Amino acid sequence: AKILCVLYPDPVNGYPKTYARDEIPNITVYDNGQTAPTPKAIDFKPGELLGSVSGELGLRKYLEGLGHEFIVTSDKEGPDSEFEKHLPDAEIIISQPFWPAYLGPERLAKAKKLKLALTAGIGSDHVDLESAIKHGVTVAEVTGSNSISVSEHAVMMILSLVRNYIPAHEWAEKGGWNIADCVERSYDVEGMHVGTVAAGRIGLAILKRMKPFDVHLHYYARHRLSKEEEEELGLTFHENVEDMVKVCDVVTINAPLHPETHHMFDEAMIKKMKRGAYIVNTARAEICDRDAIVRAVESGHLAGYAGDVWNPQPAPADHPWRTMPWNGMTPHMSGTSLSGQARYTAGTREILECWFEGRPIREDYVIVDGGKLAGTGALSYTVL
Amino acid sequence: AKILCVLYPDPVNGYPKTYARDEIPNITVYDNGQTAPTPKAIDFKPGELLGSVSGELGLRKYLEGLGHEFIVTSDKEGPDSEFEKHLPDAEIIISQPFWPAYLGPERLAKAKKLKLALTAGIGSDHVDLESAIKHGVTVAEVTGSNSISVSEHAVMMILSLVRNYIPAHEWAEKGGWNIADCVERSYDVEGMHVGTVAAGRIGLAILKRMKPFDVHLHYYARHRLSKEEEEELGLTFHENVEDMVKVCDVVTINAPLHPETHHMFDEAMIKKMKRGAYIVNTARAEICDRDAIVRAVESGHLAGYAGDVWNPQPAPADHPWRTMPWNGMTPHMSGTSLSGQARYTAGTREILECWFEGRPIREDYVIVDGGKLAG
Ligand SMILES: NC(=O)c1ccc[n+]([C@@H]2O[C@H](COP(=O)([O-])OP(=O)(O)OC[C@H]3O[C@@H](n4cnc5c(N)ncnc54)[C@H](O)[C@@H]3O)[C@@H](O)[C@H]2O)c1
Ligand code: NA
Repeated sequence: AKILCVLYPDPVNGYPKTYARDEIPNITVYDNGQTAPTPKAIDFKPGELLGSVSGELGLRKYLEGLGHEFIVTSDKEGPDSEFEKHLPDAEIIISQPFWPAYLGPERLAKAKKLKLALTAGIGSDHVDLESAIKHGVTVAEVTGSNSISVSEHAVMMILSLVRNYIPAHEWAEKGGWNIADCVERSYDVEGMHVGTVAAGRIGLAILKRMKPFDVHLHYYARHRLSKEEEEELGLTFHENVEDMVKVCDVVTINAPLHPETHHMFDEAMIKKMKRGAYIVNTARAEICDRDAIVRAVESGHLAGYAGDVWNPQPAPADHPWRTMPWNGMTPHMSGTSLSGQARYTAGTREILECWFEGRPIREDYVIVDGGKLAGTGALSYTVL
Repeated sequence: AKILCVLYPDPVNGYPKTYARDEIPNITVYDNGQTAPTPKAIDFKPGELLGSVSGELGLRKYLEGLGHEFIVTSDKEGPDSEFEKHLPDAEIIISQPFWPAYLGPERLAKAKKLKLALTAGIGSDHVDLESAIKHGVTVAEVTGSNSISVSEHAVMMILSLVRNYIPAHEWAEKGGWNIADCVERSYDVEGMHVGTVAAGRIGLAILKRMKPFDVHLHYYARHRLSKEEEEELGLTFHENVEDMVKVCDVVTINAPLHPETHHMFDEAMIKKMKRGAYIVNTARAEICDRDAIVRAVESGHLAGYAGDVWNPQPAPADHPWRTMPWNGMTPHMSGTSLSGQARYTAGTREILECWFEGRPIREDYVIVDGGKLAG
């Protein structure tokens, strides 16, 4: 069978021969009791660069050993791309959110042999789930694999926005000093009201990490956490997201992208926020209206926006989030820290072994199966 | 009476007419039970820029209303400065550690009317305390006021170094994507070993903020925290600093500068650190050897350095920490966030009220009481 795998390019000076450190931590379980991935074997050392073209998600020995054809490419745009060459007869397509091989209706119609679309990472919205359902394609992702990774990046971005880190760093790098320029919009986060959209793995991890900063914690969700978790973290629950955003100094977005969340943060929603509110969005770009965010930043309604997620991906060079005032953007990196990579790459392998051996994929990993949302997909996504 | 106040220059395009936000949080107490400042009244809105020349620590209405003269300047260097010209008949001298007006033995001998030397913030090393006592001078500062501010700056920098934030932000801003470039040295802090040099107000606050990142926490100090504090945070104590640095992925420095911390992080000590270790230093630059740090980030033995403290300070435009690979530096700023300024500026007013009304300055604020010791 053919496995078609789309990965991001190698570093500009080539695939690395050495790394900055010799080992990374061994993470075997997550906060909710879920085990980290359990492949029967791996063909990489945790800490290696796996998600680039030469890293191959450590899969080639395994797949070629079973006698399958394994195509690895970064070339994913348009009808002349290496991706579209192989789409018609791939049984399995793999890509990562950071460099996503989009599977819209037309591409899914063309993928005559496709049975499994695997997200190497978390968040399968680059696949049209309605069409995958129509064509009987199984959609799976490595649930939980990099949620902590993102939570760290999100807290980092909250503190950087609020404290005015990036402008101050630019003053230092350029040879300046300029204390008053550094601090004329530098604040402490202590005592601010901080709220999350969703309290799933990432949202909860962020709440826990923010707690000792002595902020006031809020969340919006469709269903509440246990009262014990609310009481331990001191959470205020809001039934309506509108009510939460009205009172928060900082809003962090941590929901999946599906019809309920698409453009949730549109012009009208942003207008309900406090003058000088911050948004951090490490979830998906299109939870926000792109140009509404720009207008609110430029007007000073929002004091700053930071996140690692964009639309489309890769983002064009002229994407307006790159240069909007006070932005703390990165490219889509948080879930593909080398640490995060180790876990989603192990889980990719775990899922494939299940698939080829005819064993059930973990329910946690399933988004679509047997012509419906299933497992995590039924809990956390919707279709119209 | 004359109050002489030295503050840092205004922002390059002028004192701000508007701010990013309308109000800031009202912080009333610190972790150790100390209350935040309690002036009877203030003539500023918390959130204003108070520490620059045009900000004036919001004191002018109050002081002029009492019939006093209030002189604000940023010009403080050497014998022909505005500071030195007013020094002889100032009763009260006010400056911040972010832009300190030095009061060494010569100056304190010239300051013939001086009764109160007030630090707006924390850090009065630029005041000679022995000379202040000889001249009957009270030295005071706003204890506790920006400890939390520094702790947030430090944790921010830890995360930024480990995750490789700043280089990735440069790729975003310049039109790139370059995920492999961004992440070929991007790690999670989860499960790493993080250690502090000292665990006073700032170090303890950092340890508490790092704890839910599920890092293994370590510290070195001259004296230990209580057993309950070590057990609450899951701390490993190291009686010698070398034993701590050998096992830490990240070292944050939160100690004073003295002969046994001076160039503590030199060539030999850095070589004992794990390959790819990170250092954050919001304490004093000279705890680290300047060129040793540069050589270690250039060789790859340290994977990053970040702080807002420099030697000399202000840093010269060509200081090598500015442009060394993988640095997370800022100018000196952590304790002069607008939030920190609100507290130490309220504390300045509180102290000045006590002074002019003949009430005691809070014990927590007094460094030396030359008045009392002169009797
Ligand atoms: N590198 C990255 O930036 C990165 C990495 C991983 C995940 N993500 C994004 O973050 C999302 C969340 O990841 P997670 O690991 O926390 O997933 P999770 O499934 O554990 O949590 C998602 C939560 O969102 C909730 N949710 C769904 N629809 C909602 C709605 N309309 N309003 C409010 N809450 C809603 C779900 O009920 C669930 O509690 C992913 O779907 C993905 O899009 C980004
Ligand atoms: Na819309």
